[PDB]
Amino acid sequence: RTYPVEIAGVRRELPIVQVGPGVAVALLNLLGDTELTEAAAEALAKRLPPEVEVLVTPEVKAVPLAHALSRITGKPYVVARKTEKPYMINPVSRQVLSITTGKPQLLVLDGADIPRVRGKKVAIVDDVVSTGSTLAGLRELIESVGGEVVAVLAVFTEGTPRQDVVALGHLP
Amino acid sequence: RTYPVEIAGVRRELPIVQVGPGVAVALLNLLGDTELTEAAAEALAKRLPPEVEVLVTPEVKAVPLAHALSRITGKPYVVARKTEKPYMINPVSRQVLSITTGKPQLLVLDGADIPRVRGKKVAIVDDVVSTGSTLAGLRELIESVGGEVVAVLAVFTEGTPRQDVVALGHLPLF
Amino acid sequence: RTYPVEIAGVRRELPIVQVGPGVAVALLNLLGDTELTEAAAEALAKRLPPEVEVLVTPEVKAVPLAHALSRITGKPYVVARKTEKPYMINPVSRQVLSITTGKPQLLVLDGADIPRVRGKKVAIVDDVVSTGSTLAGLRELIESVGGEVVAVLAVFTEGTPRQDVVALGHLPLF
Amino acid sequence: RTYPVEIAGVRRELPIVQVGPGVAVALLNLLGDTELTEAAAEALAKRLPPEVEVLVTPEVKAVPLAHALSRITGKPYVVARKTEKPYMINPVSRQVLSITTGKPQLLVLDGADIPRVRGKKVAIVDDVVSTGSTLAGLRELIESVGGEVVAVLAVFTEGTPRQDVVALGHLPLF
Amino acid sequence: RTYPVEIAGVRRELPIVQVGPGVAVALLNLLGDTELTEAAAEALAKRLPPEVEVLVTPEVKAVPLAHALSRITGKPYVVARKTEKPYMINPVSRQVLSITTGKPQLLVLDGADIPRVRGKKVAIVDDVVSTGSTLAGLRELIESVGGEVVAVLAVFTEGTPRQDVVALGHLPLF
Amino acid sequence: TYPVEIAGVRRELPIVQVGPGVAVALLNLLGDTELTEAAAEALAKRLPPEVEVLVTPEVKAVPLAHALSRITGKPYVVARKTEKPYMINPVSRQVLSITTGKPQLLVLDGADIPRVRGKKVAIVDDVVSTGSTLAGLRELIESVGGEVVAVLAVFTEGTPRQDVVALGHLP
Repeated sequence: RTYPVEIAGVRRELPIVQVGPGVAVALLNLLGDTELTEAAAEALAKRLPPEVEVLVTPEVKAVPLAHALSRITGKPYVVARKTEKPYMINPVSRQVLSITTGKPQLLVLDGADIPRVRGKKVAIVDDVVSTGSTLAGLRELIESVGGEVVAVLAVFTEGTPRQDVVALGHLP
Repeated sequence: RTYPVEIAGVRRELPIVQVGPGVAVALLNLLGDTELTEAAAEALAKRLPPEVEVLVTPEVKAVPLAHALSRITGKPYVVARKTEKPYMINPVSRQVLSITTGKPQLLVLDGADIPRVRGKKVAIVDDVVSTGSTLAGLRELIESVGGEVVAVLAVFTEGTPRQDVVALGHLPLF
Repeated sequence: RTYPVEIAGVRRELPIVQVGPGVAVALLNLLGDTELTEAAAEALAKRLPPEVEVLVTPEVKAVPLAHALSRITGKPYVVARKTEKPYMINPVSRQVLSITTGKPQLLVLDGADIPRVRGKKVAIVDDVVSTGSTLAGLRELIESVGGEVVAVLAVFTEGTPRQDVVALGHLPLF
Repeated sequence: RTYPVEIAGVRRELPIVQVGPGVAVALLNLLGDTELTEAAAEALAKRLPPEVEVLVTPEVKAVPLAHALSRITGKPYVVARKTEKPYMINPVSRQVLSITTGKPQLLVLDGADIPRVRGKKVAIVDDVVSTGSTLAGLRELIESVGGEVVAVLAVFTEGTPRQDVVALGHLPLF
Repeated sequence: RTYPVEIAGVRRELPIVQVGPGVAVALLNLLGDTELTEAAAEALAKRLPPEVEVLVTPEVKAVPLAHALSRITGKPYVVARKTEKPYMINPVSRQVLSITTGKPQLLVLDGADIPRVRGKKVAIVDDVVSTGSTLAGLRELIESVGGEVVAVLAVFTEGTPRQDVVALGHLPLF
Repeated sequence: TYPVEIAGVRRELPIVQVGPGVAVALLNLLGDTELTEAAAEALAKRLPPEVEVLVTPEVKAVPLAHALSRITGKPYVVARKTEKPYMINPVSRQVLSITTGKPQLLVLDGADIPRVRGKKVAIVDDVVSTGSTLAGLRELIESVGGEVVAVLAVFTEGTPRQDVVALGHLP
């Protein structure tokens, strides 16, 4: 049915979704929930290890997180995408860098974004850091681009990965 | 090379791509850019008709704007997508709405968002209204739901405003 | 996935649930939707003969259409229920009028609403006229009490009446 | 026998019953009574705090009250029920949220309705407030969603103020 | 000792019965007078103001008047009594409402009759409307319950009464 | 409770004991303009032409006898269960009485006595059960000067040893 969560005094009741069949897998949904998104951003900002330089987030529903967390902390963010995007082999998102992921997936940073991360202490930022699957792939992408991953932050964790995170909560 | 725009005292040199025959407009990418997004939203916030009750966009580079517009305006926002998104045919983002487009496109509202937009004075917000071949279909998805588009907002118009708009500048085609 | 419909101006995308193993629907309820209720009621009031003196609905969630139709038109409305609803074996209400249905169900008229029906010309009001498994029974309480049914009004139908229905539109399967 | 009252220029003599054993309670039934209903709605709409954005009621007999109040205030209403309601098992009225309440009851709030309560300042509307455990329960339900209760309305407070309702009259116990 | 009178062109000789010789009550009886009741009711029907929904008479000799008036006019009528009548504190004639009067009497609407009066435009019907206590008694009983008295119909008036009327003539006391 | 039919018109006349017992279903014609009109036109077929005048007792039978009187075109007369306003002063003539097993003690108002004395009479009522009034009334109509050729009604109740070729029956 539905799963209780609250972040910094904002209460919600997430719908349990099936990707893994039957289990208690809460759906997080920042796209269109401004009040959740800032309450997450305020609470995650104060966990942000001091002087960190650049935030990095993969596609879907963390860009309102990263923006709002970017706003609070005066620090840029970068959106890697789950695919190569319109106008990439072009002068507009010029020279995309790609790598795979174990469960077929393909994380990519715009070439225009590599100079904001290279040489920098990177904080990876995601709405949910789940199995630890795309995370390892993401980290090596950044480390092949120049970047030093210092801190990973999220709204929630889910299950038991090989990489540690800074979340408020945890979802089964 | 690199077109110079000024948006609420924000100089950004936006990179130029040719989608038509030779003609070329700069692509706003509001994703990496925390400063432009908040410049634009504060600007656009002043020009929202007070009687607007909810903001709408498509998923891509623009949702930084609708969020920033929602924060300052107090009014919620709703994100249409180019497809039924992963975890949309699942027991969760269920019963999605769908239409098609004359430009190569498709525009979906999630079923779980029809309960805002229903009977509501809607304002479309996008990063750039191009042809706005997307824009036509957005009004037909919104109106589908029971929605009442009373505004159409963007950081930029391009070519000219295809149906009735107010924005923050117009973009040429190099 | 969804079915568009409309009533005098008011268009809605209605989700396609399923009740049983075969068919789907289009789901309609008037409960938290004021505007569709209002637009339903005035439109149906144009199709009310003046000879109807009272309006009978069987449970929620048609009561907002019954409430509104009564107001615009001026004539009373009566809510039949699925059970002996309280406080109805007491000095307040007593002596409910039951009847079978099939579906496995009861249709009850409060004792104090036989006077609102007895001697009178009656219009059944409902949201959707599905089969009418909860309708011919309705008739045979109205008829028992004293009322004589001269009109079925629903927002919607599913095949065509079975028992003749003035309805604002029609709804397929899947 | 029966207890008199008047509500906003409408006179009624309302019957008595065993709610508690001896303590004999006035019965207020806005079902079927459009005039008492609509006279109440108008005189409670003037009392409404303007920053209330949505109305919520437990079951009938307040959906006449609440729809009416949606009409005249021009803002949505939502309807909790005593059970998960058909649409129940095949989820479209999906993922319903429940809370128990210690005078044997579920209050349940349909899943389609949480995008309407969430982030919204809310007012409860009842026909008759007394226990204050159903209402405290409803507060627990609303708050669950992301909602904020900022006001309680009713026709009649009864006994004495537990939670501080903004009523029209007030009832004794007989 | 007799009072001649012409009522809608029917001639009668009313007996003059003792209040006391001087103050001479001339009494009309309709119990058994088919020609007069029909004439009087056909004459008052052309005089019924057309917002009227229901007719209410006090107990006694006035019901052929009310009957004959409901029939040609096409709306119901109610008969208040002077005492508790058989089968009242039961599930039959459930829960009569009361009030006393000055001039020697008590007045009682059967509970099964308040649904036919509640929220309606009532016309009072009597054979002879006279002083005040009995009419004002019936007025307060009507409006207790939720009726609005919008007319007072009668064969005669008498004195020049405490309330205001449409009638076929007027009676002194000699 | 006990559902009925009177030439179309259907009703649920509700339960209350005068019997032990059982559960008796009151008619009151005072409520219902349609039923009365339905039972009066349906009782209007039954009348003999030998009837020239209708007589009742107080209860719920004056709407009936009125409508019946309207369509047949013959008078009706009402007798009263008890005393009425100013019944020893001039307006309301004096009793003829009988004391039944039922707690009852009945009267007529001889204002009407010229309308009966010499004419052929018929009784109408809303229920006939024990027939408490019946012989008494009939003796009052003897006492005056009229012959009772018939005892019409809406409803027979029980199995009245009287000839009440009615419209229907109740337990």
